[PDB]
Amino acid sequence: MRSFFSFLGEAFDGARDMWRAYSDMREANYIGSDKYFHARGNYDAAKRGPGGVWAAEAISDARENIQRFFGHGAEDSLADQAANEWGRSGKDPNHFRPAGLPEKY
Amino acid sequence: MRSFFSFLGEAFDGARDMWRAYSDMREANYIGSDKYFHARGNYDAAKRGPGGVWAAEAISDARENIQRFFGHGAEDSLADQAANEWGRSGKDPNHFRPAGLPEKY
Amino acid sequence: MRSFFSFLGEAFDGARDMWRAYSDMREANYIGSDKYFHARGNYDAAKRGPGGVWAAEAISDARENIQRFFGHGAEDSLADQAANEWGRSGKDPNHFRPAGLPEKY
Amino acid sequence: MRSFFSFLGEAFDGARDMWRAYSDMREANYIGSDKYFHARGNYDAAKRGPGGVWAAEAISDARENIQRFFGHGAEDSLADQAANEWGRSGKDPNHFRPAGLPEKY
Repeated sequence: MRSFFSFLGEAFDGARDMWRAYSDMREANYIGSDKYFHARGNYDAAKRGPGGVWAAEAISDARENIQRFFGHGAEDSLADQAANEWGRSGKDPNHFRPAGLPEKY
Repeated sequence: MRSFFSFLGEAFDGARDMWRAYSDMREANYIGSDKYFHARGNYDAAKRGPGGVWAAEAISDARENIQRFFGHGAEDSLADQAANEWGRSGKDPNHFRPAGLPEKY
Repeated sequence: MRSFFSFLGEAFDGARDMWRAYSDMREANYIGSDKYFHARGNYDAAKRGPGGVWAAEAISDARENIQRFFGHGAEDSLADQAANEWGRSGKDPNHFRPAGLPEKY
Repeated sequence: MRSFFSFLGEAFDGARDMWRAYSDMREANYIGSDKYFHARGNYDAAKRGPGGVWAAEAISDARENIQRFFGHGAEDSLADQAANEWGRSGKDPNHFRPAGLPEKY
């Protein structure tokens, strides 16, 4: 049962990382930080393992869905995917860090 | 969703912890280590949080069921439960440790 | 492990039901129907069992959090919570149904 | 999030189906029915979808592990693997049904 429960643990820790990215983005209320939190969320989940990568993909897709329900432009979403996959691929999320974002984020 | 995914992450980390106690038990093949591994498994799972406590219970109940199917004694079962609850409530599982059980257990 | 996997199966059927209510809401694009869809989603999930009730609460909380991020009004939020609880408790969601909402919803 | 929660639901309904195979085996206390329940359990789980196939594999492997712990003939374990895979692949589990097994199983 090791890998069975391991993969589920990864997925739910990953889900937790994604929600924490969102939660931080909300708290930070910081202009131009969207892409950084997109990347950091996916990066964090991915680090958990295949379960996490899986969760990140599903949740990124869901967030894109909700975002345009509220009027997100199609080109904007694409730029967001780029950030998602950049972090999910394990590349440094700080690439998208806006000047002056507090270090706890 | 933080507490939703956290609980689930806890349940599955705990489930992994319980299975790891079984696999360690099987590998150690150490006569009279039964109660230690029961306590340890429950202790480790409970340490995860409310989800781990929940999984420790479910899996302890399941293990009892299995053992009985294979001819485990009613009395030996009651002793197992006492070890389960000992660990699950945060008491040191080493209380039941046989001296000279390899330290990797 | 029956009740363990059952509660988990109920949580995830319920999570699916909540999401289906959102998907339908977005597809229906029907003014004044959101109260119906909140009640329906919560109703369907609660129907699953204790696991669904639990997932419904978590996701209603999640949805409120997200809508508020995008500018949702205070009174509307409290009305939304009222529709959530109404459905979750077994009361008929069709109470809020806009006459003229397509039958497939 | 549909497919995400969908896969999870399948795995937990699959897990539940596997446990019920075991519970039915325990209740039936019926000589020569071991293969039938292995087959039926895997067949039931597989029917839930991909997530169920996944749970069935995991749980069969775990069941074999445990059975061997209490002593199980190697030709029997191989025969059990065949039954598992027969059912998981969707073939009629009644292929393995012993004469006289109550039709509620």
